[PDB]
Amino acid sequence: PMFIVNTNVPRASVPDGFLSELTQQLAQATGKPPQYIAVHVVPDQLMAFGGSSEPCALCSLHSIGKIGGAQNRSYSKLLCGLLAERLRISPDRVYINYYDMNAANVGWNNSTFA
Amino acid sequence: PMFIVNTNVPRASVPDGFLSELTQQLAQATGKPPQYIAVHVVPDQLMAFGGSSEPCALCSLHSIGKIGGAQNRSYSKLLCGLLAERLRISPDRVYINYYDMNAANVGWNNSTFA
Amino acid sequence: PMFIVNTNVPRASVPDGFLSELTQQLAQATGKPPQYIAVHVVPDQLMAFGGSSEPCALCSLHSIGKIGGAQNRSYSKLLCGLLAERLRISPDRVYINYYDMNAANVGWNNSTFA
Ligand SMILES: *C(=S)NCc1cccnc1
Ligand SMILES: *C(=S)NCc1cccnc1
Ligand SMILES: *C(=S)NCc1cccnc1
Repeated sequence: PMFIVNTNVPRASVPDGFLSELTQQLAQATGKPPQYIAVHVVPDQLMAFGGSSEPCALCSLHSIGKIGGAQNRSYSKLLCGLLAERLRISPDRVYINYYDMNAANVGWNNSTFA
Repeated sequence: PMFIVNTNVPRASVPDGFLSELTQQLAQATGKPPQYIAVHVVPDQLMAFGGSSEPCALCSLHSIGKIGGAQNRSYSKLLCGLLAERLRISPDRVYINYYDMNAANVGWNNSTFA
Repeated sequence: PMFIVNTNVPRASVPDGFLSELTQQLAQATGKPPQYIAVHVVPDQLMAFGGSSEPCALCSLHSIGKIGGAQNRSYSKLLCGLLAERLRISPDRVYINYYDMNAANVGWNNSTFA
């Protein structure tokens, strides 16, 4: 699993523990060891959401499996909660695109997971 | 709909009003209300297109529906036209990836759109 | 084909010529002309892999075809090798997401491909 957040929140507003918190929470949510989880936060972005430049986030969650209708609804609550508390983003200004990756289409360690 | 532009054009070259213009032009193109539209512009990027560092862009349009053969041609004309007029990027140094997202795979406000 | 690498290594760690090399090597690997190859390198990112901040990368390769089981293994070996030799990123701290794009879903030069 790989989680990416793109936001107009300033860099100084991103807590130093946020990547570790996300790692850990996503391990619990997906049932995967934290070692497998990658997280990426991109602050200071030129963005608008609904025509407004109030705090917002455009995010992606990729996983080989563990993606689906009910799971994604659950992830949205987890992730909106974390973004709300730690980045002070309203949950209605967050989009999360979910990608169920085929193992043959994820490279790692000189090969793929297939 | 969510539109992202990644470009090597410098930040000072992005006009005031660009994000608003994109929002408005996308609302017209897609028929979706501007409240649901997100736009994200990322200048000053280390990029090459065709081995050259002349102005270029790599973009993405995600939408739940409103993606398809003729629609995407229309969008490419619109969006390359904006990049050319506003950012002075040649249309032949732009790629736009189009993604027709399943509503179950788009999270927003503590749920998905399914 | 379009290749994007996001990394926590610093910009000064990216060697002169890296985007050229990537262009060249990807042309060789995909068989596509270099003119159509786009590369994008994003250093100095706020990242974690497995909860560690040691050098890592999150990458994407998009191509209209030339994506598949064996191909992707080959590309992973290539690209992990480059990131290791050039950017001193361990291969086991790189993920590469591969995307086989439908030509109708790729915009370029005011239109889309087929
Ligand atoms: C998230 S995409 N993790 C990739 C992965 C999956 C299974 C085992 N190891 C890494
Ligand atoms: C762009 S991805 N807008 C989101 C959306 C689209 C259609 C219906 N509801 C939300
Ligand atoms: C990479 S996505 N290159 C795009 C492309 C592919 C084939 C022919 N022309 C452009």
